[PDB]
Amino acid sequence: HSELRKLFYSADAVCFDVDSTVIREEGIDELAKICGVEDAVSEMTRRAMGGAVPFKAALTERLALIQPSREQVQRLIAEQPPHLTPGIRELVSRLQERNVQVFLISGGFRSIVEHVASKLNIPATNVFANRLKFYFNGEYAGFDETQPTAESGGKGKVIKFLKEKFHFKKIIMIGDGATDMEACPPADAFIGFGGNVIRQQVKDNAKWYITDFVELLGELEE
Amino acid sequence: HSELRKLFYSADAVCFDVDSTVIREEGIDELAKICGVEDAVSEMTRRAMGGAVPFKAALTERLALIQPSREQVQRLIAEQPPHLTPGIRELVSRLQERNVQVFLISGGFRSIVEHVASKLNIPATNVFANRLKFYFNGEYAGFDETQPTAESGGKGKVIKFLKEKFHFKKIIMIGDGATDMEACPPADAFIGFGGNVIRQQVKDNAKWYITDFVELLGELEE
Repeated sequence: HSELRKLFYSADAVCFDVDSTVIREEGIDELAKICGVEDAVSEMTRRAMGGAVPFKAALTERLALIQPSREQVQRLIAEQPPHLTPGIRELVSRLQERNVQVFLISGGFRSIVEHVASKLNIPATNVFANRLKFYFNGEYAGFDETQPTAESGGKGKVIKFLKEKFHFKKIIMIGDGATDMEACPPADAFIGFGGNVIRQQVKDNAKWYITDFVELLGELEE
Repeated sequence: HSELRKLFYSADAVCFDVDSTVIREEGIDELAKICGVEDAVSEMTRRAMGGAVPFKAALTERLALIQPSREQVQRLIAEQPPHLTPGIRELVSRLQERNVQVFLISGGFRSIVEHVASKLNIPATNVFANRLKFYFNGEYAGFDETQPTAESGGKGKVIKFLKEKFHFKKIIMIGDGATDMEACPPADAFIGFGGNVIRQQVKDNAKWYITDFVELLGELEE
């Protein structure tokens, strides 16, 4: 490697997804374990490796199986399961003094990915996670179907939604798997993360890879 | 009272309609007010006159403009704007005691009628109404579109489900409008109330019509 200094310098805006990337654990699964469907959803997710049934589809099932209450989601952010990864926190901290815009694009729910984006001074207007719906009686009522990250290609769309609006110069994407690596083309660049989860799909096969921000906080601290 | 004696006990169950009958106040017009959007609404309810039901979409437009929040309605419920009709907080009990099962029926949000029930000692299982949806933030999302009271003539689609399920063979519906009377052919005996609103299209055309409620309770007292 040699293009990690300038590459990460000529940047104008960078963004990464929450699940297993900016957060150690998985929102959906950490949200199911609170119920009793951990085993189900977890397998329901990993079985959804590639384009095997669009995202929107599997999202409803996996969610219909869960049926989370506002109370539940309100007490998760209370037991604050989302844990930041060893690096990230700072990596973006010093990235804000550089004016370089930072973003969060996860298949998760802002109901949560928003609390995460707080430990990091990232305004909510820079978050992109489908939303959860509830009844005044505090009971699962589905999710917002008009959310770009609700179905496949979602992540790579929100990015473009950003270029045809912010006219950026260098936009980088960092995910913990090809499950969203295919967004580099829309964007201006990508980095596969693997500190919490590897997956060959991104491991050996991915330009500018990485594992654990710390094990790259140096080339950055340089 | 000529032959109304048969009705009112010696019946089975009497489903009351809340808007304009069990409560003087309006279910939605009252909400559009705490939403800072009354008159805005008070002009949509104009050309959309009775007998003509674009409905559902008519309710979605009307709610689309109000956009209530779990908090906003919460503050309304906490302000208890609804005022039950004089002879109800007492007459409702005058049938339950006689082991008669009373039911509240509406198309104006369950978040309200539930308290209406709870403040009338009417079971929570005997309240059918529309359900609004909110986001974690509490913003407006929509409403249950499967709920019976969603589409036109739903007043009956339920008055009929309450039969194939509980069986009553003698159920009465207390209403004030043509939609309350329109559930009669599907239901049993219908009594029109007008202690809040008259609505000629149902007064001089529907059999059995009482002006006040106390002029029905203070009768079987001797």
